[PDB]
Amino acid sequence: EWQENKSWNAHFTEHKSQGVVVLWNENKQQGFTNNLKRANQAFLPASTFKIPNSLIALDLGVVKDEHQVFKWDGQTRDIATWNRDHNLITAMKYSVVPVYQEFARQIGEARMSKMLHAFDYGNEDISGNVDSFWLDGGIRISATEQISFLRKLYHNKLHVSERSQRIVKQAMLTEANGDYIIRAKTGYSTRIEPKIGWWVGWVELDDNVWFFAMNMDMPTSDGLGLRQAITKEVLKQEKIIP
Ligand SMILES: Nc1ccc(-c2cccc(C(=O)O)c2)cc1
Repeated sequence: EWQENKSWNAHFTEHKSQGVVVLWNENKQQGFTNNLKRANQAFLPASTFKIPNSLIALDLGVVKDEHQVFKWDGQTRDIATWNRDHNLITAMKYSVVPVYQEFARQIGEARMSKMLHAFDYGNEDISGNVDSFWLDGGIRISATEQISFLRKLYHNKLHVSERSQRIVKQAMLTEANGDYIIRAKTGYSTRIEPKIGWWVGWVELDDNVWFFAMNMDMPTSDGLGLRQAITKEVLKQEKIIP
C-alpha cells in the first residue's frame, strides 16, 4: 500500500526547493512519500545510472573486479577528483563520468539495451549516444521505479550473477556506524530540464531495511548537499535513524 504524507513538504520548502522523497519499509511492504505524483514522474537518472552500468560492466567482464584500475586518460577535466586513476569503488564515490562512459562504449548498445530490459529499469530506452544517454538521451526513471530496481539488487534478484550484485552493493557503501548502514548513489541531471538532484539507496538496520529514492529541483550546484540532508531529515523525523 502507499501513504502520502504532505507534512514532509516542509523539509523541501524550508530550503526554498521542491522535490519528492519515497520510502519503502521492507518488513511491512509499505511505501511512503510526500508527493505521489512526482514519485511517479520520470527523470533522467544521470549518475544514479552508475548502479546498473556497474552491474552490466561486471557481469560482462568489462570490469574484472573492484580493484581493476581505470587509468586517467590524461584529459584535464573541471572535477579535480576525475583527473586521476580510479577503481570501481572510487569511480562510484566521485561519480566519475568518463570512466563510466568508457564502460558503456565497451558494453555496446545491444547488450546495454538487453540488460536494462532484463532489469526492468525505467523506460528501458537507451536512445541517444551510447556513452551519454543517461545524461542527455531518452532513458527515464521515476523515484518509485528506482525503489523497485534497488529492492531487486538488495535481494540479489537482478539477472546478473550474485557476485556482480555483491560487488556493486559494496561500491554503493556511503555511510556506516553503530546504528545504520547506507548504500546509495547520488545523481545530478543538468542537460535537460528540469535540472534535478537524485539520492537513491537504502538504510540497513539490525532488523529491517528502508529503501529510499529522492529527487529535487537543482537550479545550481549550490544545493547539492540538500539531497542527503533532506533525506536524512525525513529519516530522522520517521525515527528510522537517530
Ligand atoms: N558543476 C558541477 C558541480 C558538481 C558536480 C558533481 C561532481 C561529482 C559528483 C556530483 C554529485 O552527483 O554529487 C556532482 C558536477 C558539476
